[PDB]
Amino acid sequence: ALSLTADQMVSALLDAEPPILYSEYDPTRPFSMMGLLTNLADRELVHMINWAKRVPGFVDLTLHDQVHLLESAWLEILMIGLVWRSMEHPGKLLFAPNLLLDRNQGKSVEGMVEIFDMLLATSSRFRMMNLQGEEFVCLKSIILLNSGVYTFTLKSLEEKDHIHRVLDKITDTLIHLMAKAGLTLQQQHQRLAQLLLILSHIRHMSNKGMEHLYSMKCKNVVPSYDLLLEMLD
Amino acid sequence: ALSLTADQMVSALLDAEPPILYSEYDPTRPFSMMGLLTNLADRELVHMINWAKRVPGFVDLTLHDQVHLLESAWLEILMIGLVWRSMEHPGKLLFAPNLLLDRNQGKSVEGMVEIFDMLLATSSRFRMMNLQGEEFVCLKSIILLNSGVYTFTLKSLEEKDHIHRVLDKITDTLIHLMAKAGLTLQQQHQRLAQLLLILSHIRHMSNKGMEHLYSMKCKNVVPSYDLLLEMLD
Ligand SMILES: CC(C)CN1CCc2cc(O)ccc2[C@@]1(C)c1ccc(/C=C/C(=O)O)cc1
Ligand SMILES: CC(C)CN1CCc2cc(O)ccc2[C@@]1(C)c1ccc(/C=C/C(=O)O)cc1
Repeated sequence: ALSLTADQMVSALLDAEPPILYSEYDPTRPFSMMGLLTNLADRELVHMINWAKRVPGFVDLTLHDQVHLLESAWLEILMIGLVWRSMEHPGKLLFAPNLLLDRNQGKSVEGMVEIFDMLLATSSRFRMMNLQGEEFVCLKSIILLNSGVYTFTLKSLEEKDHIHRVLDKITDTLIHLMAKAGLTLQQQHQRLAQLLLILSHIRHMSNKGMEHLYSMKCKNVVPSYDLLLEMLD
Repeated sequence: ALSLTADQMVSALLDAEPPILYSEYDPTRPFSMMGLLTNLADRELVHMINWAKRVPGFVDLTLHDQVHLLESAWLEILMIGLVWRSMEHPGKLLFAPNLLLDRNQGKSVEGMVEIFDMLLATSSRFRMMNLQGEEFVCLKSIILLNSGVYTFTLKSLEEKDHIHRVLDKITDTLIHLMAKAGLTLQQQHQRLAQLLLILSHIRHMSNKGMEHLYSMKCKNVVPSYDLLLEMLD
């Protein structure tokens, strides 16, 4: 994991990529948006667990630390996947290939249009930077590893140290991709920063979305510790 | 602003630095924690406005964009200042030189100890990285410029472009500082990433803290648009 080259890191991440899922609704019936979106998110989470298990370094950690990292990152990870899928659909969010929604469609649930707008703006930003696939898979792994690493014993100290070393390797990998594409050393550092700074915004979006979900006050919304632990164990 | 050298950027930021304020309580009287903390934050905000006005590039923007950026960033900026002040006080938060508080003192307000713990962990992280003063002032300017830039006309497009160019200059400046301290090119990129990734955590802390403040349901808590506009105008 720490012994991987940049090219091997990129290949491993590209190979771990989850599939694009479809919404479950009968397309022959007239057109619950939140029901459809929740069911989709539920099914995505299962594939997210399998993906996480394939990110180099992640299964080197304890089970309890894997659960903590996923608990902190899951909504950010769904969000960055959505934004990526939506990049070539200006003004629309591609929740699934059969569920491409605009901001006006978001207005049907109190509080949702604000979150829709933020996600659309992030997609616009990705389009302006011309984000590449190989850069995207790196960023998504950085989110997994970083989002919970500040909120966790000798074992904990070793785990945090390992997470930081894996993150360094992903940083090396990003810069290598940018070097391969022909950017100058200045451009490399500038773009690295531009990418990492978007991750703060993805965090913000996730916090706003978690507030929405918690506000539903429902046991069948937001995956519990125990459900994540059961799927990861 | 865009014509500044790295060294001139660092000098301008170091010169803009606000003062360290004191809590207002009679030290001869027996020991309201939230009252003291709110009064301190109120007075800090005034100095924050003056600081912001001295960050290169910031007064090149429209008044409405300056207000938006401050509205998005103010709590992150107070938080990164607190964490910096607290760096050489393991297990304590130096809200002011006469108000140095531990996690047990946070437990006196429902919900506060969790936020205290996060801030202490960030201080610990800064101590482990050995963050320098010159790096800190850069990060604080990046927060000002970046936090609201994804949530904003031809003028808006020009403003966002300018913000991104100033952010590039701050990135150049960081790397120059790291080059001046003798780090290799690898170490430079690795540390740049490590620093920027902590900014996601500061965002998260701020969202958690904003949720606390809004939950108070009080007109004399959280600065309004109009108050920020009045102070900035
Ligand atoms: C308000 C946000 C939490 C809505 N998010 C936006 C990001 C996103 C990305 C997806 O790829 C699929 C769905 C979503 C939704 C629409 C969403 C996320 C989670 C849930 C509920 C999950 C649960 O209750 O366990 C519902 C909608
Ligand atoms: C719950 C958090 C919002 C508490 N924060 C933590 C960061 C911080 C940094 C300071 O340097 C000074 C105070 C604080 C406090 C304790 C804080 C921040 C804002 C307010 C209220 C501001 C307002 O009501 O306008 C109260 C406490």
